[PDB]
Amino acid sequence: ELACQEITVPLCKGIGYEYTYMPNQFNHDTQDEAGLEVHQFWPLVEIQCSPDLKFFLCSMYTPICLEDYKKPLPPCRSVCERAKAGCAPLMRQYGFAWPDRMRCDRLPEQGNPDTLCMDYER
Amino acid sequence: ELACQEITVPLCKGIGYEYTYMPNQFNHDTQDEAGLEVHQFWPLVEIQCSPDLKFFLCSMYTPICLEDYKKPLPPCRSVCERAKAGCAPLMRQYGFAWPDRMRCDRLPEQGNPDTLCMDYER
Repeated sequence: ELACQEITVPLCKGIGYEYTYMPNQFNHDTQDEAGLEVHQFWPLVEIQCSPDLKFFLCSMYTPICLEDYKKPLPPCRSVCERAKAGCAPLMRQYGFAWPDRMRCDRLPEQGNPDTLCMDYER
Repeated sequence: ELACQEITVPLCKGIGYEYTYMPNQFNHDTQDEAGLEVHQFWPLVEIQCSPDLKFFLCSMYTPICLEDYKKPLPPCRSVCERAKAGCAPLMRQYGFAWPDRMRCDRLPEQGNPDTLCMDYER
């Protein structure tokens, strides 16, 4: 189902977990393809409008792969809400809308035993 | 391995999940043994000093067991803090301290980078 592969995307190395799987939720078949899209957020990550932006992005583009849990473990909605609250305003100021694919309501909320997610808060 | 078994402990019905595993953290080998201890909290649950008490107690004595996730999923520290804040004072009124086994400091917090934990409240 989910074949784990060591993370190679530079922006996502050493983020807390070392393996990912493909294709991801965006149908990217390789890390290089995912990297071409997520690296566009490198500047915003460096600017630090949100401490959770890098983890949020990587949890979507290079999703965590666990040999024990053969199921996707997306970031919880709370992670996205924090990233959005911190960075969406600056983005809007320069003419960037919050990407539809990053809409937080698309993610599961924390606290549901039947639909687990990562709610890491940096 | 965590072999899931349907929860039979009367006090632990209506807590948001229906399966547990044994032995639990207290080395109880069966639900009847765990039930003998957790049922001592029956009066406090009925008095409703905390809406979180029942889930908290059960998440400790009849821990959550999932078919996909094969690892202990403890309640987050926040759950314990709310239950304690709501019921500890009452217990103290009669001369009893919050049980050491239910100490909140040893539980992981929401957003921690190591272990997933459960708290229905966000």
